Amino acid sequence: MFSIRKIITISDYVTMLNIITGLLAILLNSFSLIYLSIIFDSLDGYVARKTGTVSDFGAELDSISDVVSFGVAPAYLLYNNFESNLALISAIIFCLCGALRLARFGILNVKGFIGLPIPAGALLLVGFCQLINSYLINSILAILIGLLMISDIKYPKYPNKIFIYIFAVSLCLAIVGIPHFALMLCLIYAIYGIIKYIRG
Amino acid sequence: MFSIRKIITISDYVTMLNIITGLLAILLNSFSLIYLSIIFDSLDGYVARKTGTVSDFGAELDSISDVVSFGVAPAYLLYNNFESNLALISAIIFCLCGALRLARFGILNVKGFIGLPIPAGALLLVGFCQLINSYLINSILAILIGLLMISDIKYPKYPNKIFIYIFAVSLCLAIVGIPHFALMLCLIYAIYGIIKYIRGDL
Ligand SMILES: CCCCCCCC/C=C/CCCCCCCC(=O)OC[C@H](O)CO
Ligand SMILES: CCCCCCCC/C=C/CCCCCCCC(=O)OC[C@H](O)CO
Ligand SMILES: CCCCCCCC/C=C/CCCCCCCC(=O)OC[C@H](O)CO
Ligand SMILES: CCCCCCCC/C=C\CCCCCCCC(=O)OC[C@H](O)CO
Ligand SMILES: CCCCCCCC/C=C\CCCCCCCC(=O)OC[C@H](O)CO
Ligand SMILES: CCCCCCCC/C=C\CCCCCCCC(=O)OC[C@H](O)CO
Ligand SMILES: [Ca+2]
Ligand SMILES: [Ca+2]
Ligand SMILES: [Cl-]
Ligand SMILES: [Cl-]
Ligand SMILES: [Cl-]
Ligand SMILES: [Cl-]
Ligand SMILES: [Mg+2]
Ligand SMILES: [Mg+2]
Ligand code: NA
Ligand code: NA
Repeated sequence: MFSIRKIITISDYVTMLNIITGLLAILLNSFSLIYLSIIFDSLDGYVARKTGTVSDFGAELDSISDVVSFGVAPAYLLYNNFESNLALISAIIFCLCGALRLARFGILNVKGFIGLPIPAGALLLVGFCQLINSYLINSILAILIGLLMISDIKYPKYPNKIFIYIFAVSLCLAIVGIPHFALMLCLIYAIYGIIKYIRG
Repeated sequence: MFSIRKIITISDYVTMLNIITGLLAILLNSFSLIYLSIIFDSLDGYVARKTGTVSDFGAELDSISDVVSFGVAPAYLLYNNFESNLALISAIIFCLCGALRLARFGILNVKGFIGLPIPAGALLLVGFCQLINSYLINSILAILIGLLMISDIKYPKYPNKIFIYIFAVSLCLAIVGIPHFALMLCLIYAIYGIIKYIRGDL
């Protein structure tokens, strides 16, 4: 008897792949698997709305996967690959800002985002932890990226299919070892949110 | 810039504390911080009802803290301290069964618990990881607990002061290195559900 098998759907199958990849990045110390987790997290919602398998269980499961993949894993990667007392303070602040902004997203039903979304925060931190070899610098970004995440800066979701693929190609290049394009499209998407907010 | 400061209550800070210790358990590779997490997870609720700060922003943050403290960390503490191709396969199944039953707990407003609760499943795996020094036994227990956590075995929630006090007393003993009493309680509480699932229906 496992009645939980009744509410599991095809979209939840992709979400569990997103959980596995996020937890595997923690266990295997892989920055690359975080890039695979962004591909999954940007797809399972599209997969849900395509097969009609949208559910509150899948929505809750969608954010549980964000916790593992884009909240704990990037904080772990930052500390495990930059062992310091500065980085430990920053990994905590980064993870707490992820939990807080995911608790806000859980009670909201808006098209866009309130504050920088947690996948864009992970891609920034992880991509910065892959290109910069600095305990001090990467710790300041994590705190900066964290404060962006619990802010009121509105960000657009526009999950139109071409936008996902364009984002995903850079993630495919990021997985194989060139995150410069994944990081370029993220820093542009980040400051774009700033300007549209400061402009009004 | 931070309208999140308006919706954060005093009980949320106890949840913020449970996130810090659960994450410090992963980073510092600490079995003891999981036991301190189970105490925090028992009180952030209690504070919320006691101080009337029950909120959907706090219920969300409550589930988020369970993933870090009792989903990822027991899986990490298992694989890290028992590195093998198999503690990897079991820690994945454990953390996956935790996410499935936490996503079900979110859609359900039932009085008790459907399946073994994730703090109890974590304590069982964590307490066993401290007592049994075997890649094999701890990997199987993760399977059995994981299957228990996604099962339909109804587990009761009786969060009164006296009950929370007894469990937290043993958890303090687990914090300082004697987890045999929180382990014995969690074994009794786990099998108690299997008996009541078997003995009666309604
Ligand atoms: C309001 C704030 C409340 C916050 C309350 C939570 C307190 C956080 C405790 C952290 C202890 C961390 C233990 C430090 C372990 C450091 C291990 C280490 O590696 O440091 C050595 C260095 O990296 C070699 O160069
Ligand atoms: C309540 C939560 C806040 C945290 C409360 C604790 C405050 C931390 C104080 C540290 C100073 C202790 C004196 C040691 C000086 C720092 C040592 C150091 O900076 O590095 C270590 C050295 O490099 C070898 O690893
Ligand atoms: C229903 C069947 C499922 C449940 C069956 C599993 C329960 C069996 C008990 C296991 C713990 C016994 C541990 C025996 C050894 C403990 C003493 C010891 O060596 O501890 C090491 C030391 O504490 C290092 O810190
Ligand atoms: C898994 C992707 C599935 C899609 C297939 C696409 C091809 C790319 C495959 C593997 C990329 C390499 C993975 C990198 C694994 C490295 C593990 C690690 O330990 O990371 C070291 C890092 O440098 C910390 O310092
Ligand atoms: C469009 C005409 C009007 C604007 C004209 C201005 C030129 C803008 C274009 C590029 C600027 C360079 C931006 C940074 C590009 C870095 C690309 C790179 O170096 O990637 C190498 C790869 O990562 C190996 O590992
Ligand atoms: C049904 C679940 C499948 C698993 C079966 C559960 C029942 C096994 C009970 C105890 C095993 C303890 C024996 C294995 C460990 C030796 C005892 C021990 O931990 O000693 C400490 C170690 O030698 C130094 O740290
Ligand atoms: Ca998603
Ligand atoms: Ca709680
Ligand atoms: Cl949001
Ligand atoms: Cl988010
Ligand atoms: Cl439940
Ligand atoms: Cl639970
Ligand atoms: Mg997700
Ligand atoms: Mg919790
Ligand atoms: Na779904
Ligand atoms: Na609250």
